[PDB]
Amino acid sequence: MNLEDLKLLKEAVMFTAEDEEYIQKAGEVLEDQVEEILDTWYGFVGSHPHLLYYFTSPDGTPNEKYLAAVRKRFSRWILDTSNRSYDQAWLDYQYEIGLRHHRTKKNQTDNVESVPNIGYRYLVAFIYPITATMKPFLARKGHTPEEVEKMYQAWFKATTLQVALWSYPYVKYGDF
Amino acid sequence: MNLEDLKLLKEAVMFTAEDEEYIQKAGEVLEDQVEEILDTWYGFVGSHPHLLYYFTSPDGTPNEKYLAAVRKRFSRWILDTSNRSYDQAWLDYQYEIGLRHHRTKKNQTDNVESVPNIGYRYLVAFIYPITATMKPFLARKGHTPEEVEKMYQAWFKATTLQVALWSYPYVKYGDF
Ligand code: HEM
Ligand code: HEM
Repeated sequence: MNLEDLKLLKEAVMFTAEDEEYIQKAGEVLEDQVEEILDTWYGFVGSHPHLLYYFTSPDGTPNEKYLAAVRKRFSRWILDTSNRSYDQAWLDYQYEIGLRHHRTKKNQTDNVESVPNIGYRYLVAFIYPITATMKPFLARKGHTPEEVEKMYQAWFKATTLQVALWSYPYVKYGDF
Repeated sequence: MNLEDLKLLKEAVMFTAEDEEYIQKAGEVLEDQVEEILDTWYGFVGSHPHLLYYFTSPDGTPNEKYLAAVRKRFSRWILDTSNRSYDQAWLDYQYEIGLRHHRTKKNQTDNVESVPNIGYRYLVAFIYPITATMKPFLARKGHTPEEVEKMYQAWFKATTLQVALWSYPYVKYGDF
């Protein structure tokens, strides 16, 4: 996609200049608390065997080196999402994040042997737990509940926007 | 999909028996305000030419009979989502709703001529506006702010859960 297509997708998730201010604020509050955000996030993935599965070795046990490498890139993604203006380099990388969940690129970044593809049903599903994970963190620090709501809404839009972008390599050609 | 697989998907959106109580409450609140919801929902769609596009005749003008027919089924959907328990018949219908946004069955239920396919990027994107539309209505029936937030979160889960199920015909065979 280019920036014209992005503008149309942003309109569909109701993402505006107001959300670019509040996603920067969310980022500020989240970057503060990244270590326990990560513990929360991997604790949810880790508590369901059918989810933890996508990180496992052939023998069905978690590949700890894979989990470690991914945790680092997840923590970087929290900051990337929080910036003032999504540009073409950002868009190009969103494609890359989707290719990495999909069989096209999964397991190549870390050079691991793991399951070949993340079922698309779960990438969509994960919009919810991603927003649910951040919510209590956004509510910490020192902000009003009205500011907290706008940060949370901003976060929800950005996550939805991104997953829709990540879905490209999964979708039958011409149906995206 | 069978009910075993729906259970795993419900786990991925954090949908539990607690969400079953509050989705029913959310449905109670929403159905008594349905006509207002529908006008709000179709004002959003109708206000963006690139979204209104999906309801238009080849000559570019909105098919009014198409819009009227879809609006009645969308109305049933608000109620169907608030069921006690999602059963096999419910699951089978979700496949159908997905087929109908997709080129597979689009335009066939109302026997209309319109654009052949809704691009998948927007089905994911609409998770946000769907939840954003419902939110002020859930606060309008004299429930505690705690129950309002619980109804809102359950709506968000059920919406995310359904779109994931509707993705099936759009996803490359074997990657779902
Ligand atoms: C809302 C949905 C999701 C978000 C926001 C998210 C976030 C991310 C991020 C930021 C990365 C690193 C991308 C990079 O290389 O820079 C990643 C990779 C990864 N995620 Fe997700 N993720 C989502 C869905 C899922 C699901 C459903 C699973 C299943 C457990 C999963 C498991 C993985 C795995 C195994 C990788 C490594 C892929 C590889 O080998 O490169 N993710 N995710
Ligand atoms: C969260 C996302 C969405 C939800 C919850 C939703 C809801 C629904 C429902 C309940 C129906 C009727 C299903 C039935 O036949 O019983 C429907 C059909 C339809 N929707 Fe959506 N929708 C979504 C995404 C979209 C998008 C992005 C568009 C683009 C404008 C759209 C436009 C249409 C059209 C044109 C139909 C008629 C399809 C046909 O010819 O049968 N929907 N939708």
